[PDB]
Amino acid sequence: SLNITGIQSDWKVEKIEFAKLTGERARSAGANGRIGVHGKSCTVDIARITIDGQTGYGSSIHMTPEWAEDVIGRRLLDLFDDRGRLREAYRLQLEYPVLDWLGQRQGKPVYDLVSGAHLETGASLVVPCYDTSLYFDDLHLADERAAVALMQEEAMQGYAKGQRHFKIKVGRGGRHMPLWEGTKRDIAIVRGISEVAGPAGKIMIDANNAYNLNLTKEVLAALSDVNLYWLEAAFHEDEALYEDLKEWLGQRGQNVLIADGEGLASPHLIEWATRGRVDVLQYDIIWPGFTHWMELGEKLDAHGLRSAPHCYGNAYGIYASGHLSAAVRNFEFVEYDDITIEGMDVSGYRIENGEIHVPATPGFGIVFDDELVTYLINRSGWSEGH
Ligand SMILES: [Mg+2]
Ligand SMILES: [Mg+2]
Repeated sequence: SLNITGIQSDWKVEKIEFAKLTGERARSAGANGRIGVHGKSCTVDIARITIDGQTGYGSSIHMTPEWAEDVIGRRLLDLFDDRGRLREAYRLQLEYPVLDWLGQRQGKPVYDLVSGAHLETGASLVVPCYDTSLYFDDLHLADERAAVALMQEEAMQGYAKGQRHFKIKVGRGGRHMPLWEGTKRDIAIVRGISEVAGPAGKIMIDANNAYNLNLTKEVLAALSDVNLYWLEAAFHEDEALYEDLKEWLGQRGQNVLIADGEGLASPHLIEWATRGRVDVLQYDIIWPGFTHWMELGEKLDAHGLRSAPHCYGNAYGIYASGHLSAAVRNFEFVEYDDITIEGMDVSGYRIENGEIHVPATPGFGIVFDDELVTYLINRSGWSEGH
């Protein structure tokens, strides 16, 4: 659904440059259900592409100097297929710098270039978001009251910044705490954060597969008074288990969506979703990526299914995810982590009242510090072309 009618055939890839940018998230992220402390440090691998004397920037992965050497000289148009879709071989390495480039050259935000029927030209793009940063930051505290207070204060930091919806890590009893104790702590923490967000705040819980079906049912029942919007990764996806869970929720009149799709997903997950076992699909916004998601999102829309791309671990993906919502009707939320990357100015985006306002400026609306990136390319990155 990309508009590529205005791409001249004389337009060629002149130069490809690469650098890793670094920074930090606002608050160090602790453990989750399956692994240890995530930390405070953040990076974003970036490529700067030069086509017809103009540059575009974006996320770039799986690219080597040798790989990029072979792309120099090519016509932009030959990277696309007739259908208007960037070819598979170029997506992970180049889709973002290319889309940004196209927006810069055409003077349009990417969302305008990939817009679908549900967003009419000229209207501001405002997308729902949630605060994804509520990890197991309480583990060093033995006292439940203190643990709840600490997690409430973390949610409040988000609320103070304009967040209204919160995704809370649960599954403490899977690995990090004794089973029963950790499960009681999960419940106390979720109720606690519920009180910060208030009755209109959507609460998501993510167990990172630390539960089984019966632990999940115990937790859902305990939280029947919380405004639980969705349950994510209760346990590794399994059609029989989710069918059972959906029937149990149905009998209770408990309206909680099932979300899944991150990491090494079941190859049949979308099929299970079309049969009604899973409601929200969560493939990563970087890999498989944006071009993949535009196609997938249309398919899911047709099936009446929901999209919520995963973004954790790459600040750039937050902003990409925002633009993707213009192409996907049943887009749910931007997964938001508060991160400062040196040289990557995202002040064009704003969080207000549980939504992220996407700027109407060209490409992805992110302003990279050209001189800093030039320095980093020299210092530790690389360059192909001239
Ligand atoms: Mg998750
Ligand atoms: Mg899963």
